[PDB]
Amino acid sequence: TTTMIDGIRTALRSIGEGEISISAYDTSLVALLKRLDGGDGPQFPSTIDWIVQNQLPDGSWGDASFFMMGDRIMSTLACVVALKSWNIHTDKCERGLLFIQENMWRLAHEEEDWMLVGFEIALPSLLDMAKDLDLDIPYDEPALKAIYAERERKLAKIPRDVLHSMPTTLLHSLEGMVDLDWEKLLKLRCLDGSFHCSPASTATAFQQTGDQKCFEYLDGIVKKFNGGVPCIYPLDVYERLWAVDRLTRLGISRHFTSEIEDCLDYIFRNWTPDGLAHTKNCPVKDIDDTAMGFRLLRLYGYQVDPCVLKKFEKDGKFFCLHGESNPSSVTPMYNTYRASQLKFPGDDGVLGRAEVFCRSFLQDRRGSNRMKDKWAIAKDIPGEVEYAMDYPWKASLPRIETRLYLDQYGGSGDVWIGKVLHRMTLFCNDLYLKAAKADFSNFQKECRVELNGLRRWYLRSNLEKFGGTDPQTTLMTSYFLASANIFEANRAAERLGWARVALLADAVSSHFRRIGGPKNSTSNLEELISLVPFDDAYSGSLREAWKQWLMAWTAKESSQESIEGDTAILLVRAIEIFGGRHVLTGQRPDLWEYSQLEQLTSSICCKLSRRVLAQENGESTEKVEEIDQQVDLEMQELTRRVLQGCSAINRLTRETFLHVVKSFCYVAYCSPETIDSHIDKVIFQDVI
Amino acid sequence: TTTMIDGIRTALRSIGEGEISISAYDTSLVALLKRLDGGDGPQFPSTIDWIVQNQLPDGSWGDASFFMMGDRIMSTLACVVALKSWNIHTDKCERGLLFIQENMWRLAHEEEDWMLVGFEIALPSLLDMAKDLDLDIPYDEPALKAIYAERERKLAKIPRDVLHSMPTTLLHSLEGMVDLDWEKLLKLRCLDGSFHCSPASTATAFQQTGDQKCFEYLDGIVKKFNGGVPCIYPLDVYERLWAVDRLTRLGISRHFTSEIEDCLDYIFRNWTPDGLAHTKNCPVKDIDDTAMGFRLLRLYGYQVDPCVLKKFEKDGKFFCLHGESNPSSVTPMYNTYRASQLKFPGDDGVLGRAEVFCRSFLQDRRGSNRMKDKWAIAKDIPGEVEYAMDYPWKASLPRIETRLYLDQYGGSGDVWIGKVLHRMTLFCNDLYLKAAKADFSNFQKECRVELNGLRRWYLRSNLEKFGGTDPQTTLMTSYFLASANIFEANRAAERLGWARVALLADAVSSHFRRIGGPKNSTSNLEELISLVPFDDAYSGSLREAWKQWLMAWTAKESSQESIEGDTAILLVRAIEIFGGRHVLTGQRPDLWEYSQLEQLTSSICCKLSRRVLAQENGESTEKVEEIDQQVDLEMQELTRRVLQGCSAINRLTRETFLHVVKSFCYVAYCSPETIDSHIDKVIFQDVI
Repeated sequence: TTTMIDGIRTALRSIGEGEISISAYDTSLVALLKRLDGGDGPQFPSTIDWIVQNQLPDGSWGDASFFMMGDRIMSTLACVVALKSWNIHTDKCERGLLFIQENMWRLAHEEEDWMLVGFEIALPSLLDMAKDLDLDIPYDEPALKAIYAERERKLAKIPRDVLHSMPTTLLHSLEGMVDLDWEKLLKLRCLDGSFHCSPASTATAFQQTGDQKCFEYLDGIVKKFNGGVPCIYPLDVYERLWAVDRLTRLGISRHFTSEIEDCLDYIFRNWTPDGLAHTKNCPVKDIDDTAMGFRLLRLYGYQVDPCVLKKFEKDGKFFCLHGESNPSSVTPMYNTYRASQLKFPGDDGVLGRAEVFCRSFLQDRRGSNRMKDKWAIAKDIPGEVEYAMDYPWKASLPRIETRLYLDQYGGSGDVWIGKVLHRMTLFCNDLYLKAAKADFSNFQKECRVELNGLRRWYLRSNLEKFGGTDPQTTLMTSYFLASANIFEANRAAERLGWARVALLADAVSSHFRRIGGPKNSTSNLEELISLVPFDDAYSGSLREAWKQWLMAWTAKESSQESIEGDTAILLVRAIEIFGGRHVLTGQRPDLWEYSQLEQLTSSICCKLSRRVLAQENGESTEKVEEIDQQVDLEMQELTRRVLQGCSAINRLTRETFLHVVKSFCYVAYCSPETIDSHIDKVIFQDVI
Repeated sequence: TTTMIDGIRTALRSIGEGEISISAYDTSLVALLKRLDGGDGPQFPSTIDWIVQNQLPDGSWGDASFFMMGDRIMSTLACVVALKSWNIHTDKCERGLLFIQENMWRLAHEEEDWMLVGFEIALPSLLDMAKDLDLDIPYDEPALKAIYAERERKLAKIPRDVLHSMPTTLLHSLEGMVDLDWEKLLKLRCLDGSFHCSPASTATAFQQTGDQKCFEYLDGIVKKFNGGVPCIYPLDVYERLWAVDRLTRLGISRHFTSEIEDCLDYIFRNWTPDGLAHTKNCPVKDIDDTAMGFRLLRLYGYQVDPCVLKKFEKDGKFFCLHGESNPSSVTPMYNTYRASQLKFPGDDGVLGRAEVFCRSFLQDRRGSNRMKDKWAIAKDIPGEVEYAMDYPWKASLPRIETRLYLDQYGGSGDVWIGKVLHRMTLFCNDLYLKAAKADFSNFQKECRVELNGLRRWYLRSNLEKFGGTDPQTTLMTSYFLASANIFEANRAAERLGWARVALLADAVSSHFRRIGGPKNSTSNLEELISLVPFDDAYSGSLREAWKQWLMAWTAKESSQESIEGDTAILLVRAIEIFGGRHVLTGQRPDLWEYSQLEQLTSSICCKLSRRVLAQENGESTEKVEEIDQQVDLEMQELTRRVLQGCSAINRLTRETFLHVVKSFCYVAYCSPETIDSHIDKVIFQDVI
């Protein structure tokens, strides 16, 4: 119903600097800082109160929806050391210490990459702080020795001055780091004095330098939460992109266009010639957010250039980090290859290079269980990434994608890896499922009835007097092609018109093939168009377009012409007439653009038709590859012409062309045994 | 040009109580009244000044555009007696007296009915007042004895108490009357104390009774003229009707609709259940103004009832005066018979009785020179009244009437008879000629070019492959029928559409007759409609109506049906489509009215078609009279349905039906030898 939509809208108008689950680990360090003015106790007890409030039934601390030793142990350690250092509420320390001691051994049995960032860097400092309290603690553990060895390895791996000159990710986790400067390192924080926007690093920093820039930041965050802090703040750009991405993939973006373009122009104003980070001011930038923003901004008529990607290339390779070549995960390259589809022909080839590198890197590991990310856990990655690597941009239909994603969006059941298991709900909410699924279900139920309506219409016209193989399957497929490009209820007019004239042209093409052609013509077929229920105004235009199509049928005879582009042009003209829209006065650029679009469509149709023709003759595949490249070029070109926010022509008028061409390419790029499958899944196979 | 139109409009918004030429005769009597407060001189010298200003080159007084002894003599008499009674400016009396004396004899040679009202009644009192001055005056004249004898005759003809009880016209001219009461006669003046709204009677009355009601009236009129008074005042209703009558007959009423309906509702508010007079308050009412107002009010959607005419009927006769049966003139009965056309069937038969009585009274005297009125002189009455008695309401076309009237409207060259030769210019102006003629001329020049346009179109279509006798004359007549019902430039769309589909239907009817009928059908004629240049929206509706007409052609075969009403219904539908108008939601009354109109049209067409059919077979004329009555009844009925100001349907939508039916009746009620005549006169024969 609507209430979900309205709540989501109002919550979406209220985009703050961030919405993430409040962490406890960092709060514990916040408690460790005393009162500034030589006070008697800690700086802020609100954190303390928050801590006492949320003692687990097993005394632990952390998200209950999951169970992770490496994180529970650190949360418990930080809490117990904080409260007992300040020597208060010792009973809770006792309550948790039993679980601590009895769980001390489970750590040796963890997963491969489920290893928190600097996890082996804080834990040493953790037990160090502990040995001042020095309770009963089995410090004796080979796991401790292993992480110690890795500590020494990475310590021998890191420089001193490059570390003191070049701002790197290590500044995110510097508290477990020692043996440092405070002036050469002083300037390597963010615009707000935060080091990598992480509160723990800055808190430990202020512990050794009273720069008010850190105090004001922390005070603001603790004064905006009143007990509790996250592990990273803020995440404006991150959530901004990641919400609109869902709302596009969830097929509900039809309603929130205003707020959508609001966050869009925000990102645009904050766009850099160098890349993007989770926040506006973080100097170090990564590739994944950059690519995602690139894709989304292009997809809405914003002029950007992709040579910014020339920073994440590594001399014939690509690595998500700028300066670090570590084995990347699936998601960054996934979004990269995705954004690598909408290439405009006037752009540098870095996009193509990244595309081929990415597809190579992905297709191999696809067959195995390599879909495990190092920094997030979702419901089902493999299916999504597989379909993506399967159905290119030119063969993508919106409804089938949203249907597939309806079982691949996890909602709340996800977690995000950081220094602690955190989760965001602003865009990982679950009411999104209710809204989208209700919408899709009613949409299905509407398509179901209009289907039978069209069925009885088609039977009334006795069109099978010159039918095909069987009218049922083909009429189903035809109406499906229309329904898949337009799902809004208020356009069933254009929907049914499309389907009807499609069936018509099919019938007459069949009849013409069966008799040989227009030399064997006998009947007045320019009246056959009347079989469509006509309005008062929509009559004459259609008959004119129909006679035009017939004249084309005449002229295309005796030659080696194809007969497809004619049909596509007829289709777009008719869809427009049914949409009841005109063009304006027609300054020369306007009709120039129009004719350009039409010529592109006709050419593409002829080309891929001939390709299919050769495909059926067992032709040598190299020819198929040649023709595929050929259609690809003008495909890209047409897309660029449709996606220009500077166009003088209307928008819907543009996307119509896309609808038709995508329909044709799709139906020309799959066996029916998949088409019917998709058909039943989207129509008859019901949700909820 | 426009300036004439704007001046006429602004002058028309300024309708005063009256606009008539200022008389001098009555002013002379006004001068005769002394100062009220025992003053030293006359009451108002402004009249005197006015008099001295306008001494004629022959010393006389009166309109110079005409020369009438009976009036010049009285004006001169009144002036000389006034000025010399007050013994001032005697030289002017001498200057005029020579012409007076030398003209004293011409009076014996006047016209039959060119005899002013009470002319023989004031002249005796005139010479009576003179014999006090008693200058050289040949009182000896047999003409004086004749008018004296008639004085005595009428004095023996008039009663005393009926004259003292019943307000009659004699109260208009009572100054030459003596031997009277002043109380029984006191109440027989108008609402304003004026006796018959004439200033002379009231002035002589105040001379013998100082009723302020007369003083204020006269003061107002002399204070609103500052020297000079008319012979009758005011004339609000008179001019109100007589201006809009012209503006309707002059074919320019298209522009002044606001002010038109303003004066209309004025007359309506002042409408009585008893009749009308020249002014609002005159108790005695006459028939001519009543009938004229009746006609004009009905012609604009105002509900009135005609039993008010039962007052002017004289036991099987009609006489313009209520109570006096004197030999009437042409004009009153003329307007009466005119108003007697738009009879609604639900009305009493007094209209029909008056119609037959009037036509009988008129047709006889038509052949002679009986078109002389007793109270006005115009340019050419006979032609106008003849055409009126020739072309009934059902056979009246607006353009031919306005063209004929363009040579029958005299403009300023007219005079109006009263106690003195007076003239009004508010509605007898001459700039009306400039405006109307310029309009008509440009209209002609537009029709001339669109004619050649349609000619070349008709030739382009090769329609003569199944032509008629000769395309030229018939296509001319067809386009003429359209142009004669619509002359506004902005409707050439509907004009040309009408003409084109008329030619079409003619062609196909011819082809069908020539082959025998739809059994011998061979070609797809429901495509023949495409030969008309179609717009984007106006296409489908026309093809639908065309196929409807064809289906009618099919069904009407093998029967004794006619094939005309179908054509008329097709015509109105097509004219409407070209006009680009719809009906509203269609509450039941709406479509009820619609269907009613359509059924009426079809029936009338069939009936008069069959009548013409019998007419060509030398059928017995009584059958023709029977069928004529038959069409007449439903003709009246249809007219009543069109002329209801209470209709829920639009106006133009209504008058369209009238246009078509009037076209059909007209073309069915005249030899072509008159049609072509009218055609050349209206199109090629140019004005100015």
